[PDB]
Amino acid sequence: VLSEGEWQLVLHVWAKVEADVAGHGQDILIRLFKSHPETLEKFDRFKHLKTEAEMKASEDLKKHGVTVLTALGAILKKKGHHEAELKPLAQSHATKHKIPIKYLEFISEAIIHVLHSRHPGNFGADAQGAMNKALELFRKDIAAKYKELGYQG
Ligand code: HEM
Ligand SMILES: [Cl-]
Ligand SMILES: [Cl-]
Ligand SMILES: [Cl-]
Ligand SMILES: [Cl-]
Ligand SMILES: [Cl-]
Repeated sequence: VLSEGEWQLVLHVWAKVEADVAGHGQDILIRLFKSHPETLEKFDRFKHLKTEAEMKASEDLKKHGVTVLTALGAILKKKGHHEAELKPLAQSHATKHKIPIKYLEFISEAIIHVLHSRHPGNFGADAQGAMNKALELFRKDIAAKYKELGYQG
């Protein structure tokens, strides 16, 4: 459980993110794909983009970044009461997409990296610790779900 003050820290940076969801989403996916190229394999629609320049030019890649950040944002804004949101998310990612927990760790690092880079005034040690905690809670809950659904992780 996060404290109210830790949630405030998360939601105050998140409100910066939402001034430009598309640019943020783009940076985060590209950071992910270049830090850990193997995750690109999970996307049959992206696995075919070869350079950062190509990633930057893809409109579907940008549209997908917005889908990810909007879904994560709706979860973060529940302040821990997110079970109804996780259920459909857990099902499609365990069954259809088959995404390992380890890759959720990856994108979590990408997210933290980009917020630190684009919002240092709002992402000091305290707020980064709060975001980490909030993301660990998300990954923990989706893992418990993965197992109920029959998926290893
Ligand atoms: C922050 C964590 C993530 C969130 C909130 C998220 C959210 C979503 C959402 C909302 C969709 C569309 C609806 C659905 O399929 O359920 C989706 C599709 C998808 N996601 Fe995730 N995702 C996350 C992480 C990942 C990771 C780490 C991978 C793999 C490297 C991944 C791979 C995919 C794929 C392959 C699809 C289908 C691709 C397509 O649009 O054809 N996601 N995701
Ligand atoms: Cl504001
Ligand atoms: Cl192909
Ligand atoms: Cl090709
Ligand atoms: Cl460019
Ligand atoms: Cl299926």
